Amino acid sequence: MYTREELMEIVSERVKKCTACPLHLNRTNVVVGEGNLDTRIVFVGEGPGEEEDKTGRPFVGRAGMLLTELLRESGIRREDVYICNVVKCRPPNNRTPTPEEQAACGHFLLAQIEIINPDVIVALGATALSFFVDGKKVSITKVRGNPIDWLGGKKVIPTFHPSYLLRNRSNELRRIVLEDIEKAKSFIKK
Ligand code: SF4
Repeated sequence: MYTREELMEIVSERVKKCTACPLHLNRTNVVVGEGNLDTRIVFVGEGPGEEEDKTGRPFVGRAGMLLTELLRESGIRREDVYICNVVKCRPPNNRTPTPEEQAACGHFLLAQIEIINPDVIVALGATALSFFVDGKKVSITKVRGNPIDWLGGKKVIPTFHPSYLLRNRSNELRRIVLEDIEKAKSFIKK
């Protein structure tokens, strides 16, 4: 009938045609998401930066290369998981997407999670976290590392966005994010 791959391609073609928010006027390429459609763990960030926009691929700039290393140090190959964002189009000057933009784009993310049907989601940063708590503004610093019970018994573990760890190179902060990723892994089923 229809495979996960075909469903994801339908999402991708709809994203490419999307003009539901002002971000479509700014982006060079939409950035849908990448990796393993049978992952039990999905990583979700905010939205594309410059290198993402140029390539159509998520987490390929500086924050993304850091993410690759966090995953490696957590025993995870990027190819084996799925990585995406709340918004699909790069905002002008890489500004934070507005709540209205996040709301317009969010149905695509919900569709990607429905297709993959993971056990656990790692929400990287405040925008991603907001998505999984009905759009509420909530401090990542205050709630990071605490699992959230989301739809269908899926667990969401919020942590810092890798951008933050670009600016603050402390070992303690890195160890905290690695502990959050390991807590995420512990919710993947047998
Ligand atoms: S950011 Fe999302 S809702 Fe906005 S135009 Fe791009 S694909 Fe559409």
